[PDB]
Amino acid sequence: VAAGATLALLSFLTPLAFLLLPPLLWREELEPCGTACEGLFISVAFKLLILLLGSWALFFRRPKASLPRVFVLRALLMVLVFLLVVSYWLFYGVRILDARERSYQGVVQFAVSLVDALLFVHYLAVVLLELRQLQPQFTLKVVRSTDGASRFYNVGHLSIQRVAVWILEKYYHDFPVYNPALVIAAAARRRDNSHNEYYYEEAEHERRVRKRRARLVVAVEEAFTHIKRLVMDPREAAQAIFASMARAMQKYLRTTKQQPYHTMESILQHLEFCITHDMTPKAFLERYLAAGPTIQYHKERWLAKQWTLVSEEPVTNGLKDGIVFLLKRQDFSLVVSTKKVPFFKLSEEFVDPKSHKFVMRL
Amino acid sequence: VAAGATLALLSFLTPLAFLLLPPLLWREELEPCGTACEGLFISVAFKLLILLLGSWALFFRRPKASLPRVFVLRALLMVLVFLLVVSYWLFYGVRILDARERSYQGVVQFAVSLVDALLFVHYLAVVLLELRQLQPQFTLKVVRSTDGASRFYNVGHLSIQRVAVWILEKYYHDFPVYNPALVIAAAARRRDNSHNEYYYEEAEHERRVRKRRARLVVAVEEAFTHIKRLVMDPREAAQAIFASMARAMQKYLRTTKQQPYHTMESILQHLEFCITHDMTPKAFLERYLAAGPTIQYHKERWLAKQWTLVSEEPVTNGLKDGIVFLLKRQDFSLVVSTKKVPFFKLSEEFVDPKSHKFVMRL
Amino acid sequence: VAAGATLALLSFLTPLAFLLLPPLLWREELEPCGTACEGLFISVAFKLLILLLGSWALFFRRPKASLPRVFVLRALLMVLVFLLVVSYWLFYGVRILDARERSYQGVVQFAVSLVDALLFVHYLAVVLLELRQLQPQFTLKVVRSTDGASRFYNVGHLSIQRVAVWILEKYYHDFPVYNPALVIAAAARRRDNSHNEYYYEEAEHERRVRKRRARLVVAVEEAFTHIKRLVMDPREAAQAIFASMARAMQKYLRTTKQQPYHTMESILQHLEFCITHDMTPKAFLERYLAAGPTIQYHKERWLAKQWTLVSEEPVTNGLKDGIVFLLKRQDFSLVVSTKKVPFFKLSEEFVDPKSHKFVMRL
Repeated sequence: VAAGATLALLSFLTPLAFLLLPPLLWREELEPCGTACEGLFISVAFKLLILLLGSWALFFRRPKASLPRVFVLRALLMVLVFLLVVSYWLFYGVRILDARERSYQGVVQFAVSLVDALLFVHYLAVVLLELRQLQPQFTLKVVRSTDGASRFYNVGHLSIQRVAVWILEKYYHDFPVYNPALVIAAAARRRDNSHNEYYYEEAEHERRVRKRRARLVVAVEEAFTHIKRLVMDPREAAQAIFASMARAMQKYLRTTKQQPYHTMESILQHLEFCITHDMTPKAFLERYLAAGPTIQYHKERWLAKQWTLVSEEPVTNGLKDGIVFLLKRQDFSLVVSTKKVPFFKLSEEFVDPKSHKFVMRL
Repeated sequence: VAAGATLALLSFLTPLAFLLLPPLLWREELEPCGTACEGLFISVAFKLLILLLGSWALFFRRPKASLPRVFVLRALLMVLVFLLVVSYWLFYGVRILDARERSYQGVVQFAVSLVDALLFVHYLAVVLLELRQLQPQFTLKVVRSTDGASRFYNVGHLSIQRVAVWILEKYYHDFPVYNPALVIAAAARRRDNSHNEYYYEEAEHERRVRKRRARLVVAVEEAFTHIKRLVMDPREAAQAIFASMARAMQKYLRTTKQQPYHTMESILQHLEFCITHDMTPKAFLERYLAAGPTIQYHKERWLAKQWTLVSEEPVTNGLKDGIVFLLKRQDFSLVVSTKKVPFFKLSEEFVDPKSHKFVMRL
Repeated sequence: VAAGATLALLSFLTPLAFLLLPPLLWREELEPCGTACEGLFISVAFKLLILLLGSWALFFRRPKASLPRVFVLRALLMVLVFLLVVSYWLFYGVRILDARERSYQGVVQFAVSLVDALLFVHYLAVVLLELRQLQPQFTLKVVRSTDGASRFYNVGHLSIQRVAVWILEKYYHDFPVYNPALVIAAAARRRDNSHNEYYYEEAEHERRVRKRRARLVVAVEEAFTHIKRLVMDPREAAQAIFASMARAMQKYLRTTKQQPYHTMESILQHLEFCITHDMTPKAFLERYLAAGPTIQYHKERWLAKQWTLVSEEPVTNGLKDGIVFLLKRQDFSLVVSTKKVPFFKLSEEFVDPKSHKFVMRL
C-alpha cells in the first residue's frame, strides 16, 4: 500500500516538476512565451486541484478487505500510472531536460497533457473499480450450510474474490446471526408412519416461546413505566428498571437459545440507549425477540478476519453461469451459487383505457 | 438555487465569449491562423455539447431535499466553478482583452482548456456527489422508536444529513406505515407468576384477525365473480361489486386497526385499478391484509416536510463507528445507529472435486 | 449492433489515421516540428489506451435486453459519435488532406482534441446510461396480478422500458416463483354470517403442511446421517441417501403444490450439491420448504423472452408520478405503480446528552 502512496505523490509532483525545472535550470536560455503559457498554468493549477479532490474522494481511504490474491484491476491501474509517469519522465529527460528545450510553450503543453492523462487515468480507475459492476449481470444464491438462511443478490462483473467481499458485506446485516445452539425405503416407510414426535416438539417450542415472549413484553412494559423524563442518570435508571425485567429476559433468552449473545452489561447499555432516545418497550424488545443479524452483536462474534474463499476456479476470474464457491468460517459456510440474469425480450402492447368494459354476469 | 443557474449560464457562455470577442472587437488587428484554430473550434463545439448533455442528465433537476445545513460538497463545487470561471475571466481581461492579444491560436487554446476544465469539474461533481458513496463503508441500524420496525442498510461516505435523507428515502418503502392505534425483583417475580393475560389476548387477536381475513377473502372472491370482461365502466363495476364486500372489508379494517388508512373512495379507486388491470381478488387484498409501507397511502400521511435531524455531532460531518442520530417526527422517531463494516481477510483454499469421497457408515 | 461496432472501430482508427496520413502522403512537403509533437504522440497513445480500456470495461458487452422501442440515450450517443467523427473526417479532408497542410503540429493537436472528445463522449455515455438513474427519484410498487406478491423499489430517471427491464431483473430474485396451482348487500350479510369454511380449510392446510414438513425434516436428517466424509461418489451417495427421503419429499411437494418445480434429477443434483459442499439437512431443505424465487428453478420456467410491456404512455418517456404499466406474461402480470419520492425538509435540533434526566415516578 506504500507503493500506491509513492505513485500518488510522484504523479502529483511530476507536473509541478515539469513546469518548475526549466525556470530553475536554464532561465536565461529559455525562450519567453506569451499569455498562452500562463493560461495553461491556470489550467494546470485547477486540473491538479480537481485531481487532488477526486483522489481524496475515492482513493485516499483504507482498504476494506484483504484479498487472497492480487486485486487485478487495481494492479492494472497501478501499472498504468507507473508506466505513464515513467514514460513522461523518460521523454522529459531525454528530449527536454538533457536537450535543454527552449520552446517553453511545448513544455507547458506537455505538462497540460500529463495532467489530462492523470485525470483520465482517475476516470478509468472509477470505471474499472466502481462503474463496471453497477449493471447487474448475475444472481447469487447465498445459503448458510448450517441452517439454510438464504438470500439472493444481483451482482455485476466482478471477480470471485470481490464478489466474496461483497457477499460478506451483505452477510453481516442480511442473514440472521449464526447460532450453533439451534430395505432402506421400507425402513423409511416404517419410520414415517410412526409418531410424529418432531411436529409436537416444534409446537411445544413455539407455544413456550410465545408464552415467555408474553411474559417478557409485560415485564418490559411494567419496567418502563417505572421511570419518567425530567435526578437520576440514564445508566442509573436503566439499572433501576432492569431488576423488574431481568428474570423474564433471562427466561426468554434461555428458551430461544440466545444466552451468550446478550450479557447483563449489554442489556444495561441497550436499556440506557432506549430510555435515552425515548424508545418504547417494543423498540427495546426488537433486539431480543428475533435473532437479528451478526453486526448487531459484539465484535468478538463477527470474526471477519477468519473467512476462507473456497473455489474450484482461480478467484481472480469473473463470475459466469454455474460458479459455486464457499465462504467458509470455523463455524459454518456460505455456499454461493451464480446464475446468469436472463436475456429479456420485451414487446409493447397498447391498451385503450376506454376499452375496459364490464358486464354483471359471471 | 438561482446562484447555481447563474454559474451554469455563465460557465456555458464564457467559452463562447472567449472565442467571439476577438473577432468582434479587434478583427483587422487579429492575426490569421491556420486549420488548427478551426479544428479547435470543432472541439469546443462538441465538448460544449457534451458538457450541456451531462449537466442536463445529472444536474438540471429539482432538489430532492432541504438540508438543515449547507450541502458541503455542492457548495465546494459551486465555489470551484465560481473561482475557476472568475479566474479565467480575470486572466482573459488583464492579458487578452486589455492587452489586445494578436495570437488568436492562443486564445482558442485558452478556450479549449476552459471547456476541458469545465468537463473535469463536471466529472469531479459526479465523483463527489454520486461516486463517493457507492462503496459501502457503514451499516446503519434504523429502528422506529415506537414499534421497533428495524432495517439495516449499507451506506458509503456521506455526511449525517445526506445519510438522513437517504434513510428517509428508504423509510417510505421499507418500514410498515406508522400506526398509533397499535423489593422490585420480588414484585416482578410475583407478577411473572400470575396469569399470562397478554399471551391469551394475543392468541385471541390472531385468531379473530384470521377469521375476519377469511371472511374478507371469501367476500372479495364472491365480489369479483360478479363481473366479467366485455356495457359498464370500471368505476361503475367497482361501485357495483363493492356492495358485496364492504361489510367484510370494514370488519377486517376494524380488527386490524387500519380504519383511517382506507377511505371508501380509496377502496373504490383501488377496486377500479384492480379490475382494470385484470388483478385477482388476492392481488386486490394484498394492499389490505398487511400494513404496508408509508408511500402506499395518501400524501397527508407522509408528512415528509416534518422530519427533524437530532444529532450530537454537527450534521455536516461524515459518519463514523458509533454515530447515533434521530430522525424525529411528531408521531415517532427513527433511531439510527452506525457501525463500521469490518475489515475482511479472505484466504484461499483449493479443494479437489475428485476428493469428495463418501462411506455408508454414520 | 453492427453499427455500434463499426462506429467503435472507426472512432478508434480515426486518430491513428489523422496522425499517419501526413507522413505517408506528403512526407518531404511536411514541416518538421519539435518535441511538442512527440509529447502529444505520447498523449495520444496513452489516452487511446484509456479509451480502449474504458470501452472494454463498460461497452464491450452483450445487450442484456431487447427493448420494444429504440434505446433513446444510446441512439443519442451513437448519433453523437457518428456526427463527431464524420465532422472531424470532413474537416480533415477539406482543410488538411486536400489542402496538404504543412503545419504538422496543428494536425497532431487536432488528433489530441479528437481523442479528448472521444474520452468526453465516453464520459457522457457513462453519465447518460449509468449515472443518471443512481439518484432515486421514484418509488415503484410492483404487484403480481395473480397472488399479490408486492415489492417496492427506488428507481431514478429512466424511461418506462428501462424501468421495465430493471423490474424484470429484480423480479427473478425478489418475488416468489409463480404457481398457478395455488339486494346484494343483504346476500353479502347472509353469506358472511354463514359457516367460515375458508378459515378452517386454511387451518387444516397449515396444520398438514407443518406435519409433512416435520416428516420431511426428520427424513432428510436421518438421510444425511447415512453418509460421512472420507469410496463412493457424491452422485452415488446422493442416490443412496435419496431413497430414505424420497417419500417424505414427494408428500411435502404434493401438499405444498410444488410438484413440477422439482424433478427427481433436480433433487438428486441438489443432494449432490449439498453433500459436496458439506451442507446440513436444513440447508438442503431451504430450497424445498418455501416457494423461492423464479431464477432458483429451471430455465424452461423463466420464460424471459415472453414479457410484454403494456403502457398507456409511449414507453420511451421517463417516469412521473402516476405512471402505471403492466409487465404481462402468458401466466400473470406485474402491475407497476409509480409514485414520486417526496420532498424532504429536514430541520436540525440539538439535544444535550447531559440533559437526559430521569425520575422514579410514573
